[PDB]
Amino acid sequence: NLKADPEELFTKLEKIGKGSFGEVFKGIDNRTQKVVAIKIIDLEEAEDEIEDIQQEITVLSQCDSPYVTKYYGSYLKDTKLWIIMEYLGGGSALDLLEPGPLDETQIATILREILKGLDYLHSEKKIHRDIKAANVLLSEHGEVKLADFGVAGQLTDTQIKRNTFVGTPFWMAPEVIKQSAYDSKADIWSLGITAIELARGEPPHSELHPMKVLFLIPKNNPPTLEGNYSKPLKEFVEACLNKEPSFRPTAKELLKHKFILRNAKKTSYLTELIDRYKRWKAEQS
Ligand SMILES: CCS(=O)(=O)Nc1ccc2c(c1)[C@H](/C(=N/c1ccc(CN3CCCCC3)cc1)c1ccccc1)C(=O)N2
Repeated sequence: NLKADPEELFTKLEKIGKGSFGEVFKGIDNRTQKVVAIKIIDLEEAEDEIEDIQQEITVLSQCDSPYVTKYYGSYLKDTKLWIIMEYLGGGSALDLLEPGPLDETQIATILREILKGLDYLHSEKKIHRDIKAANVLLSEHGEVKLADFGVAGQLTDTQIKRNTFVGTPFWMAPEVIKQSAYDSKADIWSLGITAIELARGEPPHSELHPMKVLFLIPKNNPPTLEGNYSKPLKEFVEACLNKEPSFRPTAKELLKHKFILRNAKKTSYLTELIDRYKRWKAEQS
């Protein structure tokens, strides 16, 4: 269902970031005057990644959730592909970490929304496979959505597990690194690492070369959250970071976790985090 002549319907504005496969631009929907995001891919240089580009479009087109970046369509224009998506003016959760530590209400609120996205994807038999703070995007008013579906996996009636080596090493589950038959529980491990990332600012082993962590993650005991954090947050992380995937809770189960129930609050409060970043960035030299 590829479409054509995107500039009849959309206006391309300035670059707002680097994405997977290409650059992302702000844009305007000329029908509504709402702002959109436009990922532009040069298909002439897209030798090999073409399969992942195709997967991103396919997965996006099949999702309809408030917790997954909305998809407006894909348009061909010369050698370039325009992937038109929901605009999220708060940028990534990773960027919002830069000014300093989050508090546990912020951590819980963000994790809750990520969990609602994972619950949706997993119920659709989709596995994100690159869960990390960089792929968690916020609206300017604090709504949270999962993004970047280029390496997402799809389970079917004839394929009940995946085994592809994909993801970002520090966040990868041990069974993904070993390329065992795995499923949505791999996302739950990555969620645990992301919880540490949100709490401490960086995932475990962040100082090391990624090739080193590829042997450390299966070799070592799972990471734990160290430092002055509430018992339920430490236990949330521990529950996610089990070497045995079948012992990890589902996203649905984690939405009932004491840490989430006690600490998550209205998403609109996350606007404070966006304002904190704007202030920080404006002062930055
Ligand atoms: C996983 C990131 S991706 O592969 O570029 N895909 C993607 C999909 C949908 C999107 C986006 C990316 C954006 C997207 N939006 C965005 C990025 C950066 C800003 C600017 N910041 C915003 C926060 C206050 C200070 C300035 C505003 C919006 C984006 C682009 C590139 C990297 C991370 C986030 C968006 O609004 N919608």
